[PDB]
Amino acid sequence: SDLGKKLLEAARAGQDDEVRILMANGADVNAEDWMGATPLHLAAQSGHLEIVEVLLKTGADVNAHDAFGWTPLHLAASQGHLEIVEVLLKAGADVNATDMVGRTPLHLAARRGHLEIVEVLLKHGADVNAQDKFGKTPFDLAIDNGNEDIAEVLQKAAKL
Ligand SMILES: [Cl-]
Repeated sequence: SDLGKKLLEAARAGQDDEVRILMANGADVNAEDWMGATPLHLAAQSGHLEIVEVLLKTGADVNAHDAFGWTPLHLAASQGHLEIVEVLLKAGADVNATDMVGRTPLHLAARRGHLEIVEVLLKHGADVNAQDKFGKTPFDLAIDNGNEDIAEVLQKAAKL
């Protein structure tokens, strides 16, 4: 609980050595804060790859959802952290997991303009036709945000 609180913020801040000490001293790797974020969520969101790999190696739940439904893959796709996206997928992250608004990681990558992430999620079986609670596909979010290259790629993937 107490070390868990410290682990969350050391993961967010990229404090590799502190993460390691906290885990060796028994910090709960799946500790949650007020919004259900776990250390893996915060490391994946803030782009700290080594810490993501350490947490995965010592039992972090790769498919944990926070209070908003976001999984660590949602957060890394949204924030554009490609290597972390790949490690999470390799650790078994659900490529088509959905959040509170029905969005998948591909929705968020398209909304945020992250073409490399879009291309990698597609090659790992992301659902181009998934519809969020607003009735929007990833293609719709690419158009809404003026991301024409992502939109063209998503079109080609839907066609074939
Ligand atoms: Cl684009």
